Amino acid sequence: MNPRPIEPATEAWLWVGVAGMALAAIVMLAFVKRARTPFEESQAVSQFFVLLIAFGTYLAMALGQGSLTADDGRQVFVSRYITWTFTTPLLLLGLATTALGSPITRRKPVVAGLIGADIIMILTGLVAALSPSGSHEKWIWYGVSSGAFLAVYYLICGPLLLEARVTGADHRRLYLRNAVVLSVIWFLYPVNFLLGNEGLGQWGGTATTAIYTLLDLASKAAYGFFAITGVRALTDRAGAPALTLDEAARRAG
Amino acid sequence: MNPRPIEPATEAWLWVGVAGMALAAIVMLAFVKRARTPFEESQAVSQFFVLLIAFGTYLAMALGQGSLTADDGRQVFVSRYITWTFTTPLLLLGLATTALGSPITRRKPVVAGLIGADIIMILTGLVAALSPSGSHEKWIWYGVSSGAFLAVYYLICGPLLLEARVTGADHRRLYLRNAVVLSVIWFLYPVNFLLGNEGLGQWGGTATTAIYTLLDLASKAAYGFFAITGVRALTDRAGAPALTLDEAARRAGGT
Amino acid sequence: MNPRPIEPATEAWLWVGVAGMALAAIVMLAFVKRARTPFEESQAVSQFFVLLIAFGTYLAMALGQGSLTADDGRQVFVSRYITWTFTTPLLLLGLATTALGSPITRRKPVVAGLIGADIIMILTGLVAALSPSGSHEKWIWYGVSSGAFLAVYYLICGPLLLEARVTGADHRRLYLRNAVVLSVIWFLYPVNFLLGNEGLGQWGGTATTAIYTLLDLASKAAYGFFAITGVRALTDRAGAPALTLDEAARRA
Ligand SMILES: *C/C=C(C)/C=C/C=C(C)/C=C/C1=C(C)CCCC1(C)C
Ligand SMILES: *C/C=C(C)/C=C/C=C(C)/C=C/C1=C(C)CCCC1(C)C
Ligand SMILES: *C/C=C(C)/C=C/C=C(C)/C=C/C1=C(C)CCCC1(C)C
Ligand SMILES: CCCCCCCC/C=C/CCCCCCCC(=O)O
Ligand SMILES: CCCCCCCC/C=C\CCCCCCCC(=O)O
Ligand SMILES: CCCCCCCC/C=C\CCCCCCCC(=O)O
Ligand SMILES: CCCCCCCC/C=C\CCCCCCCC(=O)O
Ligand SMILES: CCCCCCCC/C=C\CCCCCCCC(=O)O
Ligand SMILES: CCCCCCCC/C=C\CCCCCCCC(=O)O
Ligand SMILES: CCCCCCCC/C=C\CCCCCCCC(=O)O
Ligand SMILES: CCCCCCCC/C=C\CCCCCCCC(=O)O
Ligand SMILES: CCCCCCCC/C=C\CCCCCCCC(=O)O
Ligand SMILES: CCCCCCCC/C=C\CCCCCCCC(=O)O
Ligand SMILES: CCCCCCCC/C=C\CCCCCCCC(=O)O
Ligand SMILES: CCCCCCCC/C=C\CCCCCCCC(=O)O
Ligand SMILES: CCCCCCCC/C=C\CCCCCCCC(=O)O
Ligand SMILES: CCCCCCCC/C=C\CCCCCCCC(=O)O
Ligand SMILES: CCCCCCCC/C=C\CCCCCCCC(=O)O
Ligand SMILES: CCCCCCCC/C=C\CCCCCCCC(=O)O
Ligand SMILES: CCCCCCCC/C=C\CCCCCCCC(=O)O
Ligand SMILES: CCCCCCCC/C=C\CCCCCCCC(=O)O
Ligand SMILES: CCCCCCCC/C=C\CCCCCCCC(=O)O
Ligand SMILES: CCCCCCCC/C=C\CCCCCCCC(=O)O
Ligand SMILES: [Cl-]
Ligand SMILES: [Cl-]
Ligand SMILES: [Cl-]
Repeated sequence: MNPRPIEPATEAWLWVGVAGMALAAIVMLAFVKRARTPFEESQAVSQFFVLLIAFGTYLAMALGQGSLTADDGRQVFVSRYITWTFTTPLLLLGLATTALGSPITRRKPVVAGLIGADIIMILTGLVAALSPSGSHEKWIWYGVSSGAFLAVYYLICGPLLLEARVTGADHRRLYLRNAVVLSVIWFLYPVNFLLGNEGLGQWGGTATTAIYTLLDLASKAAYGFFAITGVRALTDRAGAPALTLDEAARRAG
Repeated sequence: MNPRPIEPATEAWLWVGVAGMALAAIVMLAFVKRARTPFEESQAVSQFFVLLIAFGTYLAMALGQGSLTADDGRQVFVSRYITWTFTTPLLLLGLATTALGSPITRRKPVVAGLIGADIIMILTGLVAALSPSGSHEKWIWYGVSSGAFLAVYYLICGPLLLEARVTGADHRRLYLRNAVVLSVIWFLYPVNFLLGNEGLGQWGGTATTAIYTLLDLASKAAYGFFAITGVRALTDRAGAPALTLDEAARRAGGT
Repeated sequence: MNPRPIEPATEAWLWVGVAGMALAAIVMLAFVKRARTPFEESQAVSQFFVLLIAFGTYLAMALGQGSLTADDGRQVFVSRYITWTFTTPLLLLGLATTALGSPITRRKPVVAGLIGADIIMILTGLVAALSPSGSHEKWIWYGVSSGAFLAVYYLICGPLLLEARVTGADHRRLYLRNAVVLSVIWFLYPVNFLLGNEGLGQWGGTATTAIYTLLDLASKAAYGFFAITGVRALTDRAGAPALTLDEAARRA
């Protein structure tokens, strides 16, 4: 995997993604080390691996090792799609865990369907990104990926929201708070695809890479601390032990 | 991923897989929304993602984006094997939860071993499909894949069947009714590989693709609706609630 | 996937890995059949699939169908990295199952992070192996992979060890027993990477493939029977039933 040449402006935006995800992961690891309940531990570990994998994929892209040449000649950062397949289910799992508790006590096949529809969304998106410009198959997969996105929206706004009301009041508030912010940020992703050089090409590759970088920092770092502070607040309102799970394990032995 | 040329008769068989898997997945999604028990919901979304993933892989193949050329020169539809790795464990998951209930509360290692033996089968079958024609590497991996196939057969007819009767008489009948149909349909897959153009070459790639298409429609759409109506009759027999899972969550969430 | 020829001395070491992983997997399947408790059955089939997948990857490498030509010109056995991504989490699953029991009823995200950090380690190690020799990118991913290794060592020596003490004295004794032997053997893998032909190049591709074979044989076959013997001894001290789980299912 010899490093590939990148435009200076594009590589600069990728290094902003590296430094952003690295710092956010370090702070998010603190929420892991200080988790007090299984719900707080699951949410913390999920968010941390979102940032940690995102740091790796931006390091791969910045080092010129996360892109290849499509058949039409464009440069597609496939590493971004590869890790999106793993980070975006962890984000959605956080929503489903908020709505159904940790460990998941009910409606597990709707959680698996959430992850499944999301993984399909990314994978069919990669195919649309690798399809040649101006081709019908490029937008057939775009509409296929958008249909998976619509089903993720439906599960978040329909079944999973119905179960949030069943779980509890504070779980319903946190879920609605986190599901709304996530849904607004994620909506801009197909907009960048449609207008970036992975689609209609209204703006070039550097702008496309920059917007994806800012969206990734928003959906992972900014939203992650937005969500992990709501988890911590819910765990405070729920009256959690003033003890980490590790400290509770040390005293139980 | 620019579309690669495909023989017209082969492309025609791929589209009948697209139309069949697309209509089957839409109908199966109704079984998901109508689910009333955890067992009914687990079985429903499993079959739905079986049909849904099969739709996309036949779409990819029909669009000329689901195959590559092996080093020996043949055209291999690798997309089929790629999604087979995910749709065939979901089918067997349905058998596992029919024998052990949903959620699976015991014998999880035998379910993971079932899924694992199945993934090894498809993955090693891909290597045999990409190995050269008339080589020994092809039939070693064909032999390895057949070994994992026998492991699947043993787990279905052995420990899982022994566990089905422990769950109950209704779960035993459903399991034995669906496992027999599934096992008869799945046996024809290695026969097609053996005689198709990714094996000995009794028939060409068009006939091979056609047989795989029909076998996929049978094992996924035909068997899927055969199976999922069995799990609905089981819930009806056991007195299932008059409310779906969503409607039950709406009652317990409304005020 | 047409086979690419290998050095006969290298292919010889690969075929001894096929023979070793096959022989261990057949015996380990006998432990699967004899499983008496859900804990004993979880460890058995986990260790079995470790040997089985290792048999297939050495078969793929021995047949000349599991290597790659990196951009810099070297030959990398990517099949080994591909299956490492699956077998190494199963090994740590055994330790995690030893510490928390089967099924895992608590601290599930610490097992997922254990698996997650181990996967990142093998994947970033593969990227390090494919990166050109004598380049900064290779050793950037080597350090990144080494950091994921230290996370694995931290979780094993940290929260999992504390949780093994909570599960019971027999599980804590078995956990420390298998965790120390696993940790010592795994430490030798980055040593072979650093000094082998996918690193500094102290020795060529033949010695690197031979050491990985010996290391895989030791960490999977030798350790696997060392671990599964402690698993059966643990359930033996627990007075485990003389019935297998399948025999219990037939009677019930
Ligand atoms: C951290 C990464 C995140 C939150 C990624 C989000 C990606 C999406 C919501 C996907 C968007 C796409 C479509 C719905 C259509 C095709 C193009 C994609 C993949 C950008
Ligand atoms: C929907 C797809 C299904 C049910 C796939 C079934 C595939 C098999 C049962 C596998 C067959 C193979 C062998 C047992 C040996 C090697 C060739 C294969 C992969 C066709
Ligand atoms: C059966 C296979 C086993 C136990 C593999 C273990 C592999 C490791 C502990 C990984 C070692 C690596 C590093 C820590 C840094 C980069 C090079 C690696 C991948 C060999
Ligand atoms: C270049 C040297 C620095 C290394 C770069 C980053 C290395 C990646 C390290 C892995 C972090 C994994 C932490 C997982 C612990 C989870 C805690 C838990 O689950 O309770
Ligand atoms: C420290 C945590 C690291 C997390 C995992 C790292 C994620 C990136 C991993 C490697 C992605 C490589 C993608 C390259 C695909 C082929 C394109 C090419 O290089 O030619
Ligand atoms: C290449 C396409 C990849 C798609 C990945 C799909 C991920 C799995 C899809 C959904 C599985 C849903 C099955 C429900 C599991 C219920 C668990 C149970 O109770 O048994
Ligand atoms: C050219 C445009 C083609 C349009 C194709 C439409 C794509 C539909 C995508 C699949 C949605 C599947 C997800 C359904 C939710 C699962 C239900 C559940 O888990 O409970
Ligand atoms: C946007 C959500 C609905 C999904 C619809 C899928 C495709 C239509 C959306 C954008 C495509 C833009 C117009 C391009 C059509 C083909 C013209 C071309 O080949 O360049
Ligand atoms: C042109 C591409 C876009 C076309 C619109 C596609 C619409 C598909 C949207 C998803 C439907 C999801 C319904 C799933 C029902 C789940 C049942 C449940 O478990 O509650
Ligand atoms: C949410 C998006 C808001 C609007 C953002 C618009 C961005 C426009 C930026 C400049 C357009 C041209 C981009 C220059 C990149 C050239 C690189 C290339 O073409 O390969
Ligand atoms: C609430 C969600 C917020 C999402 C933030 C990301 C959306 C807006 C992103 C920035 C728009 C402008 C992009 C920068 C263009 C200049 C890049 C360049 O061409 O050099
Ligand atoms: C580091 C770059 C950040 C880019 C913008 C981040 C996008 C916004 C992310 C979420 C922050 C929350 C925004 C406002 C919360 C409103 C609360 C509510 O919805 O009730
Ligand atoms: C089971 C439902 C089946 C649905 C009907 C499927 C119809 C398939 C028909 C042929 C597909 C097109 C074949 C490609 C030929 C293109 C050559 C040309 O147009 O010149
Ligand atoms: C959203 C509804 C449809 C679901 C689609 C998701 C299922 C799988 C999608 C397509 C898989 C494509 C894999 C083919 C890549 C082969 C590589 C190649 O030929 O170059
Ligand atoms: C007909 C040729 C046979 C070749 C034999 C060699 C191939 C072996 C293939 C995989 C064996 C899979 C074993 C899986 C059973 C697991 C046991 C369990 O989970 O309880
Ligand atoms: C205990 C093992 C039971 C299984 C027995 C079947 C194993 C078959 C072994 C492989 C035969 C491969 C033949 C390759 C011939 C190579 C000769 C050459 O060209 O150099
Ligand atoms: C080669 C096989 C092609 C398969 C495609 C045709 C689809 C199969 C049609 C329906 C199968 C229904 C199976 C069980 C019927 C249940 C109806 C009922 O309960 O009354
Ligand atoms: C051509 C591929 C699509 C095939 C569609 C097959 C349609 C099968 C529809 C369901 C018929 C069964 C009615 C629902 C279950 C009733 C049986 C029962 O509850 O006991
Ligand atoms: C160096 C070439 C070796 C050739 C193969 C050697 C085979 C014998 C090796 C040891 C296997 C021991 C298996 C233990 C049998 C357990 C039987 C029991 O008590 O249930
Ligand atoms: C019983 C067997 C179980 C193990 C199955 C897995 C065996 C190994 C799987 C595939 C290894 C493929 C290695 C990559 C091939 C590179 C050749 C190339 O395409 O250039
Ligand atoms: C090349 C990939 C081959 C397939 C990889 C997947 C194989 C996994 C096999 C199953 C081992 C799992 C053992 C069951 C442990 C669960 C019970 C527990 O966690 O306590
Ligand atoms: C290509 C990058 C590969 C990344 C490896 C896989 C990453 C897995 C990371 C950890 C999984 C998230 C842990 C969350 C625990 C949830 C369990 C629960 O429901 O309580
Ligand atoms: C120069 C220093 C290099 C350091 C490399 C990276 C070190 C990583 C070490 C392990 C990090 C583990 C973090 C886990 C947090 C606590 C987990 C818990 O017990 O809940
Ligand atoms: Cl990512
Ligand atoms: Cl499929
Ligand atoms: Cl391995």
